This record gives sequence, C-alpha cells and structure tokens, in this order.
Amino acid sequence: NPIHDRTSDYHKYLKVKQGDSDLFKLTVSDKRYIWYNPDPKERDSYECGEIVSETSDSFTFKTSDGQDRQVKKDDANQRNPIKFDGVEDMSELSYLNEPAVFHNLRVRYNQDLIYTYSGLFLVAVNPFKRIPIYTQEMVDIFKGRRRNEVAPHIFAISDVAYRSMLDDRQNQSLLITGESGAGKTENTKKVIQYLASVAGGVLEQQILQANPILEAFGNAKTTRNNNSSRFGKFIEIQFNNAGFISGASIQSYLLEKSRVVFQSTTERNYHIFYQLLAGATAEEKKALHLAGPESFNYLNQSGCVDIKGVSDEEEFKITRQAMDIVGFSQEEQMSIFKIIAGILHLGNIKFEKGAGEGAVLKDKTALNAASTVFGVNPSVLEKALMEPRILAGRDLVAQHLNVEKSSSSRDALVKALYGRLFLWLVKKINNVLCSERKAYFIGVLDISGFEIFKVNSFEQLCINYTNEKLQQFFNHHMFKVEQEEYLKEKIDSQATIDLIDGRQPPGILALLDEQSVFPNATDNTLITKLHSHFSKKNAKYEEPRFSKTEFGVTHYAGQVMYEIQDWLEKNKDPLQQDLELCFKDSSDNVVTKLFNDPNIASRAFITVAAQYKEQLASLMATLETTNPHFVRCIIPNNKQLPAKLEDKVVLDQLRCNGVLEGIRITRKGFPNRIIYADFVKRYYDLAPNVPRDAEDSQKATDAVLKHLNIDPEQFRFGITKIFFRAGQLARIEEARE
Ligand SMILES: Nc1ncnc2c1ncn2[C@@H]1O[C@H](COP(=O)(O)OP(=O)(O)NP(=O)(O)O)[C@@H](O)[C@H]1O
Ligand SMILES: [Mg+2]
Repeated sequence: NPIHDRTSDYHKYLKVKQGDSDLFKLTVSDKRYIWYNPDPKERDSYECGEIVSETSDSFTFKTSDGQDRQVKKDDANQRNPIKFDGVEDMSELSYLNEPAVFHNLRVRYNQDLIYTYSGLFLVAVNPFKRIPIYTQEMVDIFKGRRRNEVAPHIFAISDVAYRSMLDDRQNQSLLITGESGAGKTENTKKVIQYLASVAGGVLEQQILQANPILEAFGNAKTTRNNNSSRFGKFIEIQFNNAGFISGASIQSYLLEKSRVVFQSTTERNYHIFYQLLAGATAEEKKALHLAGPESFNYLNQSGCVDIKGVSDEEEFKITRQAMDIVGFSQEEQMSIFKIIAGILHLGNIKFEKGAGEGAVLKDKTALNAASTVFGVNPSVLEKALMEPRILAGRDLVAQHLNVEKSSSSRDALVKALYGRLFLWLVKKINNVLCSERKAYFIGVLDISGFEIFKVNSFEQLCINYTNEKLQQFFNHHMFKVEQEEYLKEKIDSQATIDLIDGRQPPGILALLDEQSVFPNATDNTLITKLHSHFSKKNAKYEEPRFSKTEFGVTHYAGQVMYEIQDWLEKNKDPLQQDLELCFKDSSDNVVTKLFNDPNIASRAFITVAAQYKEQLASLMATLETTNPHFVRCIIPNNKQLPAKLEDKVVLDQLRCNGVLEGIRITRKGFPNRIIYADFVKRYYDLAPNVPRDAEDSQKATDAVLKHLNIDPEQFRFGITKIFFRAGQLARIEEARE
C-alpha cells in the first residue's frame, strides 16, 4: 500500500520523507526566530533573524550579518517552529504571517511538493518540470480517499468533488484560476483525466479528444507560455444517477481574435495555422494554395514560426485524429482548413490607393485564393471590402474605402471568421457529447485570475470583472463554511462590481453601451463621460493626473489602470453588412453556417459588454447551484524555470488571489483546530499523567492545557477538536517534556 509503503513513488513524490521518529524530542531547540525584511523597501524579501532578547513590547534579534535590530512584538513576523515546516495545510501553521506562509510553501516546493492546501484552497505551484504523479497508479491511489487521508494533489480535490456529488446528490464546481503559465490548463486536464477514470471508452474518448481540438484553434505560443489558452472555459462533466459519466458540455469565453491578424514579437498565431501548413499533404497544399508561414503576413511578422520541442506536423495528425474521433466528417474537416486557409490569404491581400484616395486591388491573386477556398465571389468580396454600401439616412450608398479603412475591414472579416468558426466547433462538439437529460455534473472552470498588465484594455476589464464576482463568491462561500464548522462544534466587492456593471446610476459598461449607439462618438467622448460620472465621485474610480486616455479602478487585487482606446469598436464589434452578404451565399457548407445561423452570426442588438455581463451572470448562477472547490495555480517566476521560486513573484499572487486574505481573516479567530486524540498523542509527555493513548482525549487535552497553564482565552473546547488561536499551539509546541 503506497500510502503505507514508504518506498513507493507516492511517498517519494507526494510526501515529506519520513524518518524513524515520531518523537517530539528530535525537534527540540532553544532558538526563536522572526522573519524580517533585510531591506525595508524590498518587503517580500525576508530573512530569518534569531530573537536574541525581548522587551515587554518588542524583540531584539540578530540579522544574518550579525546586525541586531528591534521590532515591536506587534509588528513581528514570528517564525513557526521547524516541526511545522512542510505541513500539508497552511491552516496548521500557528503563526500565520505572510513570510511564514511563503516559507511553508517554499519548504514544500524545495522537495518538489507543488500542492499545498490553505484551508479551502488547494494551492498549486508550477514546477516547470516533470513530476510523475499523474500516472494511472497515481490515479488508483486517490480513489475514495478523504482529504485528510492523502497528500495534497489535484486528484485529491477531484476525488472529494466526486464523492460529494454521489453523497450529497449535489452538483459540484472546480474553479481553477491564476496567471498565464501558472498551470490552470494542465490541472484542468488532470481533473478530467481523473474523473474519466473513476467514473468511466467511446464517450470518454471523445470527451478527452475534444480538448486538443480546442487547443489547436484556441491556444498559441505567447511570451508567458508555449501553449497559452487565449480563451476561457467552463467544462461541464455530466453523470447519470449511478455516478457514471453521461456526457459533457463546453462553454468558451473571450477568445483573443485579434491574435489572428497580429502577434507581438517572439509570439505565434494559434497553433492550427502551423499545424496545417506543416502537416498538410503535399497534395492538400496545392488545392489550398499554401506555402510556408514565411509566405503569410499573419504568420511572418513575429519572428517566431516554431516552438521548441514541438512538431506542428505531428500535432496536426493529432488534431485531425481528434476531429476524427469526435465525428467531424472529412467534408467538415476540409472546410475547416479551407477556412484556416482562406483566412491566411485574406491576410495576404495588399491594398493600394493613390489612384484616388479610396483603395484598389492591383493583384487579385490572394483575393482569388481566399474566395476560392471560401466558396464566395471574388468580385463581391472585392467590392464588399473596398466599397461597402452604407446606410446614410434614406439612401444606401457604396462607400469607397481607403487603404487603412479597407485594411481594417478585411481584418474584421478575418476575426469574425475565426470567432465564428471557433464557436461552431464548440457547438459541434457539444452536440456530440452533451446531455439534455443529465442527472448531476461537475463543472471545471479554467480561466485567468486578475490581469494587471502594462497595458490594460477592454478585455482586462472583462476578466477582472469576472474575477471580482468569483472573489465575492469565494468570500461568501468561506463565510458559510466557516460558520458551519464553528457551528458543528459547540464554539466589499459590491462597490467595485457596481462601478462596473451598475444600471442606475450607470456604471462603466452602461456608459460604454450608451456611447455605442452614436456612430460618431469617440474614445474622447467616452473617457470624458466616464470621468464626468466618476472622478472624485466614485470612491473606486481614479481619474489620472495627466493621461487623457486612461482611468483607474480599485479592484480586489488593487488598482488597475485602463486605457480606452478602441473601446467603442470593441463594444460593437462591427462587420460591414455587405461582407455578411458576401459570405452568407458561400457555397461552402461550413461557411454558410457561420453566417446563416443566428446563434453563430449574432449576439442576441446587444453589445459585446452586455453579452459579457449576461454570460457572467449565467455562469455565476450555475456556480451558485454547486458545491465549489477552489484551486489557486501559482507561477513560481517569470522565466519558465524549475527550482526558481521568487518570493516577490509568488507573494504578489498570494496577495491577489485571495490566499493571504483568507488567512489574515482566519488568523483573527481560531485557526488551529485539532482532534483531541491527535493533540494528546503528540503532547501527552508535556503533562504529568497523560498516556499517549487515552480514552478520554478531551479530558487529557485539558490536563496538558492546565498542566501547561495555558490561557483559556487562547483555546476553545469543541465537541471534537480543540480550537487554538494564532501562536498558541506554537508556544505549546515550544514546551518542555
Ligand atoms: N504540474 C505540472 N507539471 C509539469 N508541468 C506543468 C505543470 N503545470 C504546468 N506545467 C508547465 O507549465 C506550462 C504552463 O502550464 P499551463 O497549465 O498551460 O498554464 P495556464 O495557467 O493554463 N496558462 P494560460 O492559458 O496562458 O493562462 C505547461 O505547458 C507546462 O510546461
Ligand atoms: Mg491555459
């Protein structure tokens, strides 16, 4: 039994290695320590200083260097006793200060223990290297085990969700959030894998197979991750009342369409582009008019056309086969690629103007190329691009567009194609796997946590808006659960949210929506409306001292400065009607769907923001009906390196993600809640007349306490556990046998 076999890899890779002793004694020491910032500017960098003396009010300690300093006991960051180094739950620490928390995390990461609980959360730090704890044998071990019976692992929380589901006859949710490259996706895939195994394969296969299809089209190499998810997702894993997988459904959000037409240096476009160009038969290429990526504008601009340790051709085979599995007819497959192909060509169109001011097409090659694969009409396309008829009152007149404008329209078309296509694939897949008549589900949410970049635009507001809601959800959740526990033993975000989504008074989005109806409004009208309503008027809002295009929002994670550029266009997400027209006629069977199906070609008249808001509310509604599970995925550094855990990088995430807050709150009450028997077995020796093994654990606990003369205000007799305030258990742990 691996859990019992100290030689098992389970032990090796999931546990702190255990020696031959239980004995409290080993850990004996006289030294006390504190965590101090050896540089008060750089406050996340801490060093451990031994307390060489104390006053009634402060402590005096020596630094690394031998530099004595002093601190107020109240400002002190007491170091937990070494026995606590490596605990599986931060809820077990007595001193619950930030440096303390990072240290426990760090001690673990140094032994390659990437999973740690913090109360309700499962903290997962990216290892940036392989750790073989996701095997089938690894799976087998988590089966039916309680949180407390096994080591922290993603499989563990997935097991608990599954049992709870079966046992409470209640739907479940796993919310996996954090920074780009933190490993949300990786964990997400593990949760599914696990469920597929405990509860499962034909459907299973298709279910599994759906992923790769989505990652090809929705994932790309960015500077933060080689396989970044450019869309958020909610996976609903469906079960029948017997606890077997009955189906699945996928909800996608915020796909980054812009990446299609543009990519930052060293980044790539979505994977599919390269896989196609790489894995397409020499005879498929021809039919498709394809060359190397270098031959395409949409792919030859970033400098990067390949990912190390990645074969696009091998990957393409893998994508194609996945589609094969799920059920895309070859016919389908073709058009998909044809679309990918068409899109490529569209990007290759060079607009020229000088004949006038309005643009023209000297070379119809790329144009012809695109139209062909799309099955649309080149002359209609051509016109639709440079000479759209536009409603100007009563009259409908063809406008002759310049290059820029012409070029931007072409781009808009590309992005609609891509977005709609993505949508369609999602639909197609749900069709296959999805259940009308399902009994229970476990939904997995894999999306970014708060985003605070150099530049923050409309998308960051959206994501950060979702994030305030999820944080408020946690908070409420924590509240109820903390109350129950306390109860079982006889012992805001609204303002931000409103600023964003308020109706009356209007919040940011309502203002944006308002501005949206006016063909001639501008970024400047928009930002001015915003400041007019909120500058010095809304406590969560900040009008910048000098920038005229930005504004600040005080979020849960702190202030975020947004820039308004293009918001009006993003909100409306315009496409010339003639292009729709053009494409609505397409002779391609997949193409006609993207444009003829309202569920695909349209919103609801509603804006992008209104749609975002609505989908977030549905999401929350669903979540509200589940028993939730929280996973905080943490990136260790910004360099994609193993064995390199940077306190500043780390601390900042724990600050933003709700981990440290959860603890600060929890710290104020009775953080340590131990089982009577558990307490006694380790401390019996501290009092006179206590056998490790006592039938009356509670009485026994009182003896030690009393023997020790602990301050009764510091502890709390629960019906089954002893509750201890912060520091208490440490002191205790610090007592003589
Ligand atoms: N447990 C893990 N073991 C090994 N590698 C991992 C693990 N978690 C993540 N990784 C590695 O880190 C990379 C990024 O993980 P990933 O799950 O894709 O991050 P993410 O949070 O989904 N990023 P993003 O989609 O861009 O927001 C992976 O491709 C692996 O290189
Ligand atoms: Mg991801």
